[PDB]
Amino acid sequence: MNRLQGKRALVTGGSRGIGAAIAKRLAADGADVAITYEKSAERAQAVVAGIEALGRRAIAIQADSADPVAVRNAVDRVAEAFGGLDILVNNAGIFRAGSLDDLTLDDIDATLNVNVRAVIVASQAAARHLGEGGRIVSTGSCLATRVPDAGMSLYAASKAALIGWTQGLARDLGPRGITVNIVHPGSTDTDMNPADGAHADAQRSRMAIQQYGKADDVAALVAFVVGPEGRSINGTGLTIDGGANA
Amino acid sequence: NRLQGKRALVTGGSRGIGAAIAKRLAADGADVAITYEKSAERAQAVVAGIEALGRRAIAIQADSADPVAVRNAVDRVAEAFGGLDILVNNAGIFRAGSLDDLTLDDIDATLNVNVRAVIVASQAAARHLGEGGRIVSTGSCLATRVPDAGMSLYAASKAALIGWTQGLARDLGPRGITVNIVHPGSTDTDMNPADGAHADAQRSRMAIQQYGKADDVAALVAFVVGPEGRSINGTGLTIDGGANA
Amino acid sequence: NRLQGKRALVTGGSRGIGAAIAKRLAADGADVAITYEKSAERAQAVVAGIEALGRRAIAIQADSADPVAVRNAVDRVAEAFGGLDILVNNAGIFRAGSLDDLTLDDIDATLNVNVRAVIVASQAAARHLGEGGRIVSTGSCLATRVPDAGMSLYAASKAALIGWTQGLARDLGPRGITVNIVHPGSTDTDMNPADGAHADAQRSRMAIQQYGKADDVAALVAFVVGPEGRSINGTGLTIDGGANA
Amino acid sequence: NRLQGKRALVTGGSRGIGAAIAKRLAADGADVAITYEKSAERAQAVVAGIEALGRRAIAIQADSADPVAVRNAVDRVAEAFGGLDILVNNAGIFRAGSLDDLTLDDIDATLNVNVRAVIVASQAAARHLGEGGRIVSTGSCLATRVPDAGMSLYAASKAALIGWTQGLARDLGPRGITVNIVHPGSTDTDMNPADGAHADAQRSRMAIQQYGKADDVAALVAFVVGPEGRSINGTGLTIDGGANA
Ligand SMILES: NC(=O)c1ccc[n+]([C@@H]2O[C@H](COP(=O)([O-])OP(=O)(O)OC[C@H]3O[C@@H](n4cnc5c(N)ncnc54)[C@H](OP(=O)(O)O)[C@@H]3O)[C@@H](O)[C@H]2O)c1
Ligand SMILES: NC(=O)c1ccc[n+]([C@@H]2O[C@H](COP(=O)([O-])OP(=O)(O)OC[C@H]3O[C@@H](n4cnc5c(N)ncnc54)[C@H](OP(=O)(O)O)[C@@H]3O)[C@@H](O)[C@H]2O)c1
Ligand SMILES: NC(=O)c1ccc[n+]([C@@H]2O[C@H](COP(=O)([O-])OP(=O)(O)OC[C@H]3O[C@@H](n4cnc5c(N)ncnc54)[C@H](OP(=O)(O)O)[C@@H]3O)[C@@H](O)[C@H]2O)c1
Ligand SMILES: NC(=O)c1ccc[n+]([C@@H]2O[C@H](COP(=O)([O-])OP(=O)(O)OC[C@H]3O[C@@H](n4cnc5c(N)ncnc54)[C@H](OP(=O)(O)O)[C@@H]3O)[C@@H](O)[C@H]2O)c1
Repeated sequence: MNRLQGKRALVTGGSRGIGAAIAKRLAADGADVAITYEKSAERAQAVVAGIEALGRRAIAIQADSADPVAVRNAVDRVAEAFGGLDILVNNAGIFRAGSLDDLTLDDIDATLNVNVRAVIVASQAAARHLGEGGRIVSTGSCLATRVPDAGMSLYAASKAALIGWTQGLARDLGPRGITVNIVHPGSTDTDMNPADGAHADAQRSRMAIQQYGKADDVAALVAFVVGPEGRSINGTGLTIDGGANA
Repeated sequence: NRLQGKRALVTGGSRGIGAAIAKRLAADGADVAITYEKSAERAQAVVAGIEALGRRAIAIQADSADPVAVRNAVDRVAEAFGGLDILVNNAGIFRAGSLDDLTLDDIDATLNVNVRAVIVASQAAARHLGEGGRIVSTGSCLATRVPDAGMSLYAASKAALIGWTQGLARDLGPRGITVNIVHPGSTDTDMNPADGAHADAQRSRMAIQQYGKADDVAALVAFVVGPEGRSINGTGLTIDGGANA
Repeated sequence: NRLQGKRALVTGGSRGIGAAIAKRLAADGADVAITYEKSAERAQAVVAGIEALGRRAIAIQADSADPVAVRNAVDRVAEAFGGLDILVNNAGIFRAGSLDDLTLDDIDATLNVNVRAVIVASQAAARHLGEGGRIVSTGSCLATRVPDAGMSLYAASKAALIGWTQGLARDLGPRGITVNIVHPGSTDTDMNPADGAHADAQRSRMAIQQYGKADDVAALVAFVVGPEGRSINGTGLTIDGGANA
Repeated sequence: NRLQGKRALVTGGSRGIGAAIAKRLAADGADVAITYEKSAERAQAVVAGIEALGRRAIAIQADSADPVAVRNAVDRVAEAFGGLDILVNNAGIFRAGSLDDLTLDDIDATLNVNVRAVIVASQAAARHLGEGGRIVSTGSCLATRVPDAGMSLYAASKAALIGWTQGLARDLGPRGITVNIVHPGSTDTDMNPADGAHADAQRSRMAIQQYGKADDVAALVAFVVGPEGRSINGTGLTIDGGANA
């Protein structure tokens, strides 16, 4: 009777922000939910405790997205714990600020490893477990397709990479019945992008309706895509950005 | 109810995707008006089913090709329901034919029904919609990807709605009305039956080769115009089985 | 000559981007016809300059809003030149105004001139074009990205041409005719003067803040229709100073 | 000479599209450096041909997967030529294989060569480029449309360059340097031979079913970086025979 009755999900980067909202919403819709995190162990356990209080199974796994072995092992741990896997949400991500002149190799490698390679590795590992009706969603960005200012180029490249990955992976997994999609948030009130931050006025100015998005609304859209009326949504990008990309 | 008290107009709501949209908005709590061209009995059956849920519903005969009829239909719904919160521009036609055989009548009918009617209804709705109002149009996966011959006029008509949607989101931003487009792929309807002559070729283009359900297209429209869709704006949402991957 | 022996028609060739395209195709070797609506003096000056190069050239008054005039103009050029190799759909209008003030006349004029004329001329030209023929239309960076209010009808009309272009490339593929769209950004013309009141705002959207030259737009069109453009097909080429980045 | 006095670096210039670009920039008047990984004989033959035109040319073994080597290659060219005007990021790999079989070595090699090397070279070149400088990268029609299984890592690596290109155009706007991406479709090279096993399937996706010529891709790159390309910026130019229509 739950929209996600019996479903088994992993949300990377689920301790805070958009990922925590997604984890809570999938649980609210009926799924058992695992999350990964890098450092926020207390906050991750609190997400888990809240999901368990609903009567769901939940686990939090410390797994550095930059480490492909940790990512692959986290996916396998979820499938072992829950008996299988139905939903993967690749959400953990970083935004390294800086000018072109100042860009470091460490920032390039960190961004490509966390924002791109971890998505590829988790997707491949999840595909070993997912069956017909399984769902993969990744968190992109409105910046993947429209870059309004300087200082965003490395991040934009990392999110644009996920568009090609998503469309190709939908072809790879089509015969097995697994959909692959990307949700592109615009400005969304989180620790990465606080609505009271110094740059928030400029970000609101780009929107058609000038209001930061809610993480819970991004989560609602992810939950629709991975839910019982989302089966024909596949290989595509869904932008929730207040009209910034109009 | 997710759409408690909302007042909606779905053009071309007598059959197909539009009937599914009208039924879903009503199931979610909205009062729903539909237009139709000729299917008076089917339209009234849609209306009767919505009334049976306890909602208000009306069906207005209004030829999308006639811009006066379209504008009047929008105003008549606002009069009948007291206001208007949601406009879904869904009525559309697909005139089959080769480039060689393309007629002026087909060009005019397609542009008038699939484009001009959307512009006219959107403008009229903008005189009524308040803060939090929602406009959605039905596009097509063919608006951005055209796989074969014989689709060019139709693809042009749907691509036009992309520019309209993005610009209109800018126009209506200060008033707080979102404007979006939902692009179906192959969806089992009278226009595109899943047992039709072209249906194998259409399925072959998808990642998961099954025609879509009109009810799922309706579910996505209902999400966009609902209480968690306020930040979805100026954008296209494709539900096509992966055809455009 | 890059376009030695080629036979071209550029709609709206009396001034602006169209005149620049006409002059460049002629400079590259082509015989060139142009259409215009009212600017007989400026059209004749374009023709006289092309004739001074030694090419054939004609100017046809042909209202793009009249489908019969458009078809007949295409047929007249093919008859006069003995054939047709290149069609450039460039004539267009930009009706300024708010959504509230948008008139049915504005809607019809924009769809008729900016969309229907392109479809009609393309179909007419396809009766004359052969293997190696080329169709290009003038789009706009606004077709895919609309930054402000007041542009929605125009953006819709240019976005329509993307779907048309991609579908027509499929239609004409077996016959070896490419179909492409060039999307200018802010380009210094009577429609969009670089020293105008709103030109500062348009420059601010660009990466390099300088209006484009009509002659550079013409250079890109000339590349697409020339001897190294055969594999450019079904696509949009944007020349907008980075506005759409 | 359209590129009189210009000083260019083409990564992966020993074979294929890169060799064609290097040769075309030299034919247009530029001094040209190339990088290569292992084809020393081929690289020296490209250099010798350019020198026979009267231009300066150098070949540098520089593994794109090594960011220090990439940065050093850019600095070496700028030192040898006295400056730098044009950077073409062309070196790339396509690791064939299924999702099931994808290795971490494949993932790392593809991201290092196809993405990180472009970022590193672009940043290094920006220390030498001045007003009027040009950066172009070789993308792929697969960056935006993926028709089959087995392409997903590669498609991701080329899609990455679209976001890089648009963002870097913003970064380098105040300095007057344009940044663009040219997306070839099926182009007859060692990576994608026109008589290879998958070549029939690739031709079947096109509107005009013939593999592209590397020299035509080079001609389009040469246009973008030349004297009429100043307003082409932050954009993708696809040369794919209509595959992406
Ligand atoms: N907020 C926006 O406006 C916005 C807009 C567009 C896209 N996005 C994308 O949305 C996603 C979530 O962003 P957010 O705003 O919610 O960010 P956030 O507040 O910074 O939260 C980031 C989340 O990712 C986790 N994470 C980061 N690096 C990780 C690593 N190496 N290993 C494991 N987990 C890691 C964090 O774990 P810890 O708690 O342990 O640090 C946390 O759970 C990201 O992909 C971001 O790029 C955000
Ligand atoms: N089915 C697909 O695979 C597909 C895919 C992409 C996009 N679409 C789009 O989805 C929309 C609905 O398509 P559908 O498949 O549901 O089509 P359908 O089965 O042919 O239903 C068409 C609906 O539009 C109405 N309509 C058509 N022309 C009209 C006019 N001149 N005035 C008033 N109403 C008019 C019809 O009214 P009557 O009942 O009175 O005739 C009917 O309610 C269209 O915009 C279509 O282009 C469909
Ligand atoms: N300028 C820009 O910034 C810009 C940017 C993007 C796209 N565009 C597009 O580029 C194209 C050319 O624009 P432009 O800036 O060169 O404009 P322009 O200076 O206004 O010239 C318009 C041309 O189109 C002709 N024309 C207009 N309506 C016509 C009709 N009904 N019948 C026949 N010819 C007609 C005009 O003929 P008359 O001389 O007889 O009036 C003239 O030759 C248009 O499609 C426009 O939308 C322009
Ligand atoms: N061919 C097509 O159909 C097609 C279509 C779309 C995009 N592309 C792209 O076009 C570009 C050129 O492709 P192509 O078809 O000409 O390929 P190719 O025949 O395989 O030539 C590849 C070139 O890149 C160089 N290269 C590769 N890896 C390198 C590395 N680690 N360090 C330095 N140089 C390296 C090669 O050097 P060595 O000679 O030393 O090996 C060679 O010069 C690539 O980015 C490719 O992805 C090709």
